Amino acid sequence: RESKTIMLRGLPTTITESDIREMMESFEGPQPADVRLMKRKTGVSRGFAFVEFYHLQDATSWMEANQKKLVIQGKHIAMHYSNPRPKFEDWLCNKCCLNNFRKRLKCFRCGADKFD
Ligand SMILES: [Zn+2]
Repeated sequence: RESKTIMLRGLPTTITESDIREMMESFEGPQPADVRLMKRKTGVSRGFAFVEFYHLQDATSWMEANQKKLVIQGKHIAMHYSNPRPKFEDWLCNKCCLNNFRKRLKCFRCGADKFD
C-alpha cells in the first residue's frame, strides 16, 4: 500500500533526531509535515524513523525523489510506506491492516509489533 507516513529503517544509532531533521531540509520534494525518530527508553536511537507527509502524493514524490539518494555514513537506508503512526492515537497494523488500540504494543489479530 501507499500512505502519507514513511518509515526509514537501518539508521545509524549515533545519528540524532536533529541530524535527521536538518538533512530533511535541503532535499527535493514537498517538505514533510513531521520527522519522527523513534528512540529507546534511555533515549538512544532505535535505528528507525517516521517521516509523515500531508497528502499522499507528497510522500510518493518524496519516495520517488529519494529512493536511491538516501545514503548516510556510507550506508544505504531502507524506505518503506507505513500506516500512520502518530503519538497517542490508534494505529492500523502494517502486516494485517487491522486497526489496533493506541496503547497496544502488539497487534490484536496477527500479533505483529506496532513498528513491524
Ligand atoms: Zn496485524
